[PDB]
Amino acid sequence: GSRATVFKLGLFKSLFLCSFHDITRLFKNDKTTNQQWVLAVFGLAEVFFEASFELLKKQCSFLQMQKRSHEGGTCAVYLICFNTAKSRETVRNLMANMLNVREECLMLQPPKIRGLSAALFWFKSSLSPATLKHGALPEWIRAQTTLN
Amino acid sequence: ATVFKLGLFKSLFLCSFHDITRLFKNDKTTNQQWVLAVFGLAEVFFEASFELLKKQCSFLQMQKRSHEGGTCAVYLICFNTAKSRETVRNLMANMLNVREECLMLQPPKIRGLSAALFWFKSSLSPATLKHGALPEWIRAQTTLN
Ligand SMILES: [Br-]
Ligand SMILES: [Br-]
Ligand SMILES: [Br-]
Ligand SMILES: [Br-]
Ligand SMILES: [Br-]
Ligand SMILES: [Br-]
Ligand SMILES: [Br-]
Ligand SMILES: [Br-]
Ligand SMILES: [Br-]
Ligand SMILES: [Br-]
Ligand SMILES: [Br-]
Ligand SMILES: [Br-]
Ligand SMILES: [Br-]
Repeated sequence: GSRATVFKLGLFKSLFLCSFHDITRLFKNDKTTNQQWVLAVFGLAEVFFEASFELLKKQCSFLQMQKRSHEGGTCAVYLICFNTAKSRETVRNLMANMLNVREECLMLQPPKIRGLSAALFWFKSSLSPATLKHGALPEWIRAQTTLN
Repeated sequence: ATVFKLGLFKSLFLCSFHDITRLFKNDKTTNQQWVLAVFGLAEVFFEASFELLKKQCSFLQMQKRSHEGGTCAVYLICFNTAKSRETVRNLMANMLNVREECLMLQPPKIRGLSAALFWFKSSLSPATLKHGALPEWIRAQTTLN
């Protein structure tokens, strides 16, 4: 359980300088499946962030990961494109176990696939040397960030 | 390649895997204490396994070494609950992101001075990862009575 709180949203915004709501859309039912997911994780240890990259690569067509932190806390964000569609219930169980964290430490919703500022969040992230990347960029990001 | 695994282990750790373990021929026999050797393991998984095993063990001692011939990590694990080789094999292959053929598992040789001293010597290295109190069979054979 535990979707999110004013405190988790507040920390995300203080670190990434934009709302978690501006890069995702809403799935109110925990059973609806989807290949693409946006994941935010608070209080994650570095060794598990790095191990998750190698493990997700084997079941994904695309993956982009980054992390930030300051005196108030830490937050890692993932754009995941699974080879097979999964529900929030399933992804929640997979990632809490994989990352060695409580479910309350996560926030999960599918991506906002229409909107230029939303597509530029990922394009900007792909320009950092620290970002971990795997696979070909999703067409919805490529199409909105190209043509002049 | 078992003949070559054994050779790599001795080359790196200075003694034979057979001299620090005893034999369990049946993969279903359960036991709390296990000795594990892993070949070709990545560093990030070695470190992550220390944090995950602490959660279900009363004692743990781990080491990892390498050279142009290859890499090997050795573990003395004391689980809270007794487990069979089948069960430990499945657990660790998945935890470490390696094929089961990359592991060697047997219970420890609990009687013999040279075998107890392998663990005592390992505990003196600053590189060794440790958790919990040393097993009584090691403490008793390596202390002046
Ligand atoms: Br969630
Ligand atoms: Br917000
Ligand atoms: Br919506
Ligand atoms: Br829904
Ligand atoms: Br929708
Ligand atoms: Br989508
Ligand atoms: Br935090
Ligand atoms: Br949308
Ligand atoms: Br549409
Ligand atoms: Br909009
Ligand atoms: Br921008
Ligand atoms: Br797409
Ligand atoms: Br074995």
